[PDB]
Amino acid sequence: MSVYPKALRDEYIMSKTLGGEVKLAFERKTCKKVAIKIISKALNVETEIEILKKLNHPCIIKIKNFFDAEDYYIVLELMEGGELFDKVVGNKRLKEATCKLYFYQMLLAVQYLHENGIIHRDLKPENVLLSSQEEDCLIKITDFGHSKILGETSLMRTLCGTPTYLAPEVLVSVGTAGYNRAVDCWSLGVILFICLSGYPPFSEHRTQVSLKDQITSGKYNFIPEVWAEVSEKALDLVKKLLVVDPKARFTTEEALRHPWLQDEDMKRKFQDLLSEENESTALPQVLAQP
Amino acid sequence: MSVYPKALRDEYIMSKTLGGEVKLAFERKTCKKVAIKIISKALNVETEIEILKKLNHPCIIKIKNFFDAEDYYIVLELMEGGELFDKVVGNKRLKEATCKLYFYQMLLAVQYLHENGIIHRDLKPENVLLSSQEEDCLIKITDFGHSKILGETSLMRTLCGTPTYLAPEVLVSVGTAGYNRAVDCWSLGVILFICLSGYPPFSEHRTQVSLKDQITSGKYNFIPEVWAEVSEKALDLVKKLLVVDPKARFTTEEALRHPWLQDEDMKRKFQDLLSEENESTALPQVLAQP
Ligand SMILES: CC(=O)N1CCC(C(=O)Nc2ccc(C)cn2)CC1
Ligand SMILES: CC(=O)N1CCC(C(=O)Nc2ccc(C)cn2)CC1
Ligand SMILES: [Cl-]
Ligand SMILES: [Cl-]
Repeated sequence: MSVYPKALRDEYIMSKTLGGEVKLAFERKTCKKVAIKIISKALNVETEIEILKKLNHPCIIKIKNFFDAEDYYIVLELMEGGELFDKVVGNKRLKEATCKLYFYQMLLAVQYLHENGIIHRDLKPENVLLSSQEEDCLIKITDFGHSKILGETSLMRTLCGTPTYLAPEVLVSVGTAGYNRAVDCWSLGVILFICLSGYPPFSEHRTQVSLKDQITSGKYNFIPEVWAEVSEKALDLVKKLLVVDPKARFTTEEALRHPWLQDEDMKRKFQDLLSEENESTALPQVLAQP
Repeated sequence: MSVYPKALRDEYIMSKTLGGEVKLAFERKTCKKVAIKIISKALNVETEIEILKKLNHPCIIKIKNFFDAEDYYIVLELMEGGELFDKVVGNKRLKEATCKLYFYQMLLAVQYLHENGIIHRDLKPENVLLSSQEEDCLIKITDFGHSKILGETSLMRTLCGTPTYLAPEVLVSVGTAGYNRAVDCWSLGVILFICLSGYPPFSEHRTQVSLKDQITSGKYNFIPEVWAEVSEKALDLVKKLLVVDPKARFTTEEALRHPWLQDEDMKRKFQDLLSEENESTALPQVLAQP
């Protein structure tokens, strides 16, 4: 077989494989469970860690440690409920209220990413982790391997000069520049569609039109019998995220302002899950005195 | 004022400014002239040097040395005829035969770049250097600061998976992927237009239509009185490079196969300029013996 590097074994007791490969481990210092992501041997790994260290949001996975050996070892927090994929696999569908609670968190997470100049680019049910086995739980976005950092573009520098020698396709690209983040909103629309209905909107199963053609036209597979169980507001949101034009597509802010997300009961349940997890971390408070 | 770093002064005697800032210097070891490009203080500089060290073509400038101090110092070969810009500034126009000789070299240089996965992205008369004050001379492409290296794209990796969650604009982008190099061919068409005519094809002078609009429509300013002096073959080539669609636009290979470049006299003059410059470098030959 092979062995774990000495530096890792020093701080962690390695255990069972959880699914790159992810292993269960125990931090020796605390006796607490962690998840260790093993990445076989680089440029994406450098960016991934850098992104993970900068982010601080309750709906985004946190990096605990990192080891650079024969393979890369990213120590992450352990999520007991596993992937959202396992709750939707086959034709399993979540209760609409459960969809809302998880979707709201996904929007807050993606909104936080976009506010911080990060595009995930790989949002899918297998990259959404649940904090517990209970259906009302906190969710965390993970797997920042395909992610991209937004900064000052070469296009922005190109536009500071005279376009005497500049090609027309560069000038045509100015119309869409800065809409890259809209790929996350499309992905969010696909996750929401799956969660609400139990089936994917674009599939090669029981159809002639190519997957490519179903996507570029945005003609999702609508099954009325399945969707009758779902509210009009929920479907209206899916429809606004599954828009072909990335400039007309709903952003995370527009999705958060949508009537389907104006649910104080869902919001209170989320605030209740937050404070319950924070209860262990919470240091005493400097309180005002009259 | 300021001073040059000790490591540079050790090998070079710094002299007059030639124009970032470029200074004339003398290599102490050989007593030969060099040009030293001073870049004030990074990511483009790293890529520029890396590109320059890899390239070996007679129509591309060579890096001789590099110093990483308070500012970056790139030691390059000295070109005695200066920039092609100075031969075309105002309404100065080169003889058609001189255009051909210089253009042919620019095509060989750009073809070599494209074959080696490099896109220049900043081709213009000020980035073309002449080897001598004589009109029949060797030309060198310079200023690789805006250049881009072509490798395995994120798109190529994205297409290896199922597009269930993939946004339509990513799939739409597949049509044009890999045509980035065509920006150099557009720039070459603009340089050729200027060289042949003495005036730019797109200008804000004496017109109402915006520079952007003249470029995206590809409606260049054609002055028949100026172009009557020029051959139909030369204009036909300009027309094939100044094509709006980057997929229909002439590539360097198509431009090299164009009837205007099928001139053995021009080719012989280029081969004659090559061997004359190589004469000093030429080590003795291992010759066959019957
Ligand atoms: C069956 C079980 O005991 N599970 C379900 C799966 C779960 C799991 O892989 N979490 C996980 C995976 C990756 C990351 C980064 C975090 N957390 C552990 C508990
Ligand atoms: C007037 C004169 O003596 N010139 C014309 C200008 C010329 C010149 O700047 N070359 C140059 C500039 C940059 C680089 C990289 C190489 N080479 C030196 C000779
Ligand atoms: Cl081991
Ligand atoms: Cl000095």
